[PDB]
Amino acid sequence: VLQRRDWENPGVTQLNRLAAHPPFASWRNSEEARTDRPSQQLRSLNGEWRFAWFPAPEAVPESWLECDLPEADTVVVPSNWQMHGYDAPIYTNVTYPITVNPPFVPTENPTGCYSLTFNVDESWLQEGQTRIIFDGVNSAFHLWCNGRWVGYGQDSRLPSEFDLSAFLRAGENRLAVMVLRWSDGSYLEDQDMWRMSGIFRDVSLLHKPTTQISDFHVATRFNDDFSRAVLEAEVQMCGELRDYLRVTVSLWQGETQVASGTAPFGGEIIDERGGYADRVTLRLNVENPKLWSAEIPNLYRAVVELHTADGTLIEAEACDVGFREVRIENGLLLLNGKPLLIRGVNRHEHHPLHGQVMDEQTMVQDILLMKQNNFNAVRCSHYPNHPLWYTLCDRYGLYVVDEANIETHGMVPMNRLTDDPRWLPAMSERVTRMVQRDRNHPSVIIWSLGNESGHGANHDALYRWIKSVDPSRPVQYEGGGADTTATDIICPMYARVDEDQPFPAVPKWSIKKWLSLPGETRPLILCEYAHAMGNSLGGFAKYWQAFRQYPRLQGGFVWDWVDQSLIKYDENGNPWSAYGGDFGDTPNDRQFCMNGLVFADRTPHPALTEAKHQQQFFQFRLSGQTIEVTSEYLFRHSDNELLHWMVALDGKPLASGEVPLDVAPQGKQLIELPELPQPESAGQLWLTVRVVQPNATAWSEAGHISAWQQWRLAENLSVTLPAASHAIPHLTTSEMDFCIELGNKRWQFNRQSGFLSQMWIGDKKQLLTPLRDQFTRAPLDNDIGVTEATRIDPNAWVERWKAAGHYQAEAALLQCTADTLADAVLITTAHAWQHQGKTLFISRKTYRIDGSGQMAITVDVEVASDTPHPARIGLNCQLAQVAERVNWLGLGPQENYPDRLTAACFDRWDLPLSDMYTPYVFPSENGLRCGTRELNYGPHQWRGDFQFNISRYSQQQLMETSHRHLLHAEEGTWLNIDGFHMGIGGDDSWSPSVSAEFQLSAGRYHYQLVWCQK
Amino acid sequence: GHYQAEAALLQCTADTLADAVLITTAHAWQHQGKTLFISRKTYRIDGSGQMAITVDVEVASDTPHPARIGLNCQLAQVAERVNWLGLGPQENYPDRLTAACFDRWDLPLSDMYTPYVFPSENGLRCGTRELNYGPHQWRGDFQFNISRYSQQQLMETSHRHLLHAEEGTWLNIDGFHMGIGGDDSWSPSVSAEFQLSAGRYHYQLVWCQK
Ligand SMILES: CC(C)S[C@@H]1O[C@H](CO)[C@H](O)[C@H](O)[C@H]1O
Ligand SMILES: [Mg+2]
Ligand SMILES: [Mg+2]
Ligand code: NA
Ligand code: NA
Ligand code: NA
Ligand code: NA
Repeated sequence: VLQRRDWENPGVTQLNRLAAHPPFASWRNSEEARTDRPSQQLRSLNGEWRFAWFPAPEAVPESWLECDLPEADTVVVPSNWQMHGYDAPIYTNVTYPITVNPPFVPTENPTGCYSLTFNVDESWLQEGQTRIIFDGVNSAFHLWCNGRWVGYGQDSRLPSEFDLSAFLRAGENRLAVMVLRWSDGSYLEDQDMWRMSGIFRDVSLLHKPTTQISDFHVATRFNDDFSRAVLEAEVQMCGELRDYLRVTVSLWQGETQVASGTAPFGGEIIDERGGYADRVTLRLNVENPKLWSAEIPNLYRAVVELHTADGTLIEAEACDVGFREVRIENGLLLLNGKPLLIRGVNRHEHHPLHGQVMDEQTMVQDILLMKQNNFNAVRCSHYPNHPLWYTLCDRYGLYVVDEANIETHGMVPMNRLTDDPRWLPAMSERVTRMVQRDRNHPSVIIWSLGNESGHGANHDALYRWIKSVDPSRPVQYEGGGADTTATDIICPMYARVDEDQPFPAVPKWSIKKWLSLPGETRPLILCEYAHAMGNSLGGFAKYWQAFRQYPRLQGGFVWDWVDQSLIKYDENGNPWSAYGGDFGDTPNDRQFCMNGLVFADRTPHPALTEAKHQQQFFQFRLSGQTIEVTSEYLFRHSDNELLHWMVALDGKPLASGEVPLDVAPQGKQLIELPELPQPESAGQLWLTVRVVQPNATAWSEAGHISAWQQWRLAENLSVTLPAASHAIPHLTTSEMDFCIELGNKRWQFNRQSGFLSQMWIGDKKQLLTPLRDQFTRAPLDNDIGVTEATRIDPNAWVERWKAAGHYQAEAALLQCTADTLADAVLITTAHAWQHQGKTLFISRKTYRIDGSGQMAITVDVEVASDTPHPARIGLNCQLAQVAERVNWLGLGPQENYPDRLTAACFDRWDLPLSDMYTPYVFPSENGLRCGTRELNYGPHQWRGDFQFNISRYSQQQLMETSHRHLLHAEEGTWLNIDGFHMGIGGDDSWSPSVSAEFQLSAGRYHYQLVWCQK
Repeated sequence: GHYQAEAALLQCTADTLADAVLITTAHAWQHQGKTLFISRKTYRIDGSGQMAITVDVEVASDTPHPARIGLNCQLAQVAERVNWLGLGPQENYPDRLTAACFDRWDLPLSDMYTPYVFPSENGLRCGTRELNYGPHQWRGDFQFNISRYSQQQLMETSHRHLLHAEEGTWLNIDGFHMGIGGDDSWSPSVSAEFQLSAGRYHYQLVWCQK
């Protein structure tokens, strides 16, 4: 066993492991099978096991086989032993966490010894078969029962089952499991995620009778209009064949039995030697089947009864059946004859406290949030999931891409193993045993051959295997250029909408271009797009405009759902979010483990609302007073929807109403708005519509908003000249300052710096740091990319800004004058920002302080055309006051940026100061709000047309601090007011991704602000 | 009412600074009670004889995007040559300027007019940083056309041969000019990125004599 290193042999992936099959429970009562109640024949060993850690399997004491080690501790199972602290979890993206020397792994190979002492009743051993099921063991294990070696298993993400019948005794038994962290299986498990280990999914014991249902497959086929279906059920048995044996497959809609078939064993002739005597195929007619989709997840219950002709039950198995057809026709992916639009997300199995152990609550939380945010699909990135996931997807309604546990990203080249026939056996089992397990789940609509393993001949073989075995689902795979002979769907990752990326051998064409390449006919659905790392999803709207305009652009899966951050604790025992390198793990890929739409605790990032808005199922158009509503449902009518509409003048409500929605799938409804009264006062009328769900569903609460849109209506421009003031501001001059006085107010301009350095209301300072131009931002993850101090990526935005001296450019004064006017004082300034003799930016300003106390600031900036376009053009200052609330007229309520503001609505928003900061785990520029006409904070009011963020954290602190938990609130409030701000990008996070129309390239910029007190 | 809108003065003030005079104006263009455009300008005249013009325009969001945002006047001078640092030498528009090259161009006045058989706005040059004509020089970042025909005559005249040189020279200087389109000529064809929809517009000029 130590002799024979099976964990270093890709030719050995298991020993004595039983055949894979769909979920079993071996009910002995038909009614219990029908209702899906617990089964007495299926026991959970999810309790406290004994555990001990060793640096290598050579260090495991032989005594551990027969007896418990006193050194061992008592730990919860399922678990990852890294989450218990026995050794460290490693975060690496591409580079393998071990030396690349297949089939070999390190001699120092962390070994987890699990054991359990448990009871078996005599009744389980008198007759029949007792098997143990390990749903998940990472990454390879040897199993012993009562001292005796049972078997061995690889593949971390599929159940391993072993017959214990001959090993057990009635009463006290002991299981011993030696789990190896590293194996030859690790070479095929190089997914971009925390590398962990252990018995991390359910362990169970299953009792089956000797004469048993050993396998069953459910197929549903349809006539052209889906008014007729045949359910075909192939059922296999093990045990001794007998003439009196029968199978009954019955189909149920709730408590109504809809169809039933009974036959003895003995299939039709197959070839010259006969048929399968151990198999039967039952076929049931179903008239006007209720069809399954993510829109309406209609399910039936199939009960599979093995019994005698006279009617004694032997055992029953069961599954949920969803009637649906998935096919590709004329280059379109069809579900029930209708072209899908995939509103998808990739989802890793990750919990911040429990690692890679999944639980029902977290699973359900995820589904609810997904459906609540207009997602209809999920990709199992990048392995078969916990078996309950598929059940939940079946029941709530989500389309699933089921993906084999094969990723060889770190090989050179990427297909070095997948093109090697010696690795085909190992690969084949990871595909075959997934299909055998999951093939009865209606939620699974597409099979995937794995991820980032290049394109090798093994892919082509395994592609064809699934096509033979299961014609009911398309097979996709992205490796080796996303349009190879091993995929039914063009499935690129991070291909852009309009921009080609012509990498040699594996180009990523513009998705619109890819579709029409000579000879290309297939549908395109991105397996990964819109990399949601930190402040991201810039340009998301561009994808959806394209998905909606192009039939064959059928959507994609966002990368990804949830940040893979883990909880650590400080000296005060306070929790914080950790990423790569925070466990002494090295090499690592730092914050790249965090790419989620939600935080690890399932709190949303601002990007989620942008995804919800773009993935809406109702589209809107306005013509005069008529709203046109178009449904993008393919199957359901809008029978739990009403349209609320509201017209407001600069945030002030003027009229509202509601109209029920009554839209056929793909249909249109016209809504004529009543005559709206004219406003007296100036300003812009805005129309906002919202789709509300009056009733609760299985996935949402009463009053849930599923869609919205906004339009500008009439605008009445202000022509009224403000009331003339009788006071006139007084200018006081010193060598160091221009001071302006008006009533209880004072303004101070430093003549050496050229900036407003202080402001007084009554006697009190308003500024802690003078008002100064700013052209930089604390860099986003998209700005940073894959650059490092030891290995600069000169193409990354941050590195371009640094090398050009944007971050260390010092303001030099060119002009500072003061003129007294009739009813105002005018300060005129000019500055140059230079780096090593090169003039980067020029800023020319006037400040006009009139008798009404208002300060008008006009700013005109020049940006050298050959310097990298700047992150922002605006001002910043540190205010002295900390106020409770922030009130603004502009886009909100949530964080929004120029290329991620479609979700935001224009209105009057009022939030606590803390909501104006986004707690990204890796800190950066954040909390900006665009299209803002008025900002209110304490006694201050700023007016104009600007973008702003406001918080207790300076841009400097944000860029200097690598974790949110190390941030400290600074004195006062940092205000950044921008005339212009660069896009955030996110098409990917390892190359510049900000689109040209969102780069600040205009050369000359102008903005104006009015600063006053209310 | 774009063609018949009349200016209504909102503000006209003068200020003496240390080495300059500043004129501040604001106008509203209106049609039937509706305000289409607001123009706020400053004119800063210094000791060097330069007049700096700042222009800030508001366009009502429910009025159709205007063809241009600029200034015009009829100059008394008739000069032989037009000299400019900008895109040329030929007529060019925002959606048709890729062929034009940035350089120093010098043409006879009649080359700054394009004799389309059916007369319309014509002879614009974009991306112009400096324009010279007779005793005048304009600097900034603007589009212009210059000819002996007013926009009014061009629009009222159906055939090129019926046009007559007006007294002096008509100068149109635009901070912004709408695309010309052409995908077809029977439905609107100016693409959205070339429509003047920004709502608020800024441009600046310096008028002087060399
Ligand atoms: C060139 C590398 C950045 S590969 C890139 O890394 C990402 C990091 O989140 C994801 O894992 C993507 O799937 C992968 O293609
Ligand atoms: Mg092996
Ligand atoms: Mg990878
Ligand atoms: Na489409
Ligand atoms: Na990642
Ligand atoms: Na930082
Ligand atoms: Na004409």
